[PDB]
Amino acid sequence: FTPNEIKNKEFSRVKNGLEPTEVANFLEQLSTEIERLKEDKKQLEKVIEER
Amino acid sequence: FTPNEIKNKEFSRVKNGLEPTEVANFLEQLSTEIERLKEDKKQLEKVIEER
Repeated sequence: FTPNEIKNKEFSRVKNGLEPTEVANFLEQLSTEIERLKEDKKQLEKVIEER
Repeated sequence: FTPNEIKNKEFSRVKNGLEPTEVANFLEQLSTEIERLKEDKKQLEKVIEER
């Protein structure tokens, strides 16, 4: 679930489906959250490796 | 982004849009990834606190 995968995530198109841009904007928020949590983990691992 | 916030997010419906179940299933996968990363952080924080 990398940002490039999430940001290039295609879904089947159907009659009466979900608004594509609303979904994309929410997926961007979730990808950003994942990326930030990974950064947070690396910072904690840095604290551990240096102590 | 709690699991229930992600799963309960509503999207408008439009003439031609994204398949709703495909989207729901992908959002569930992203929520799982987020929860796992939060758990990883908590584990690392506990290692640091225990010293």
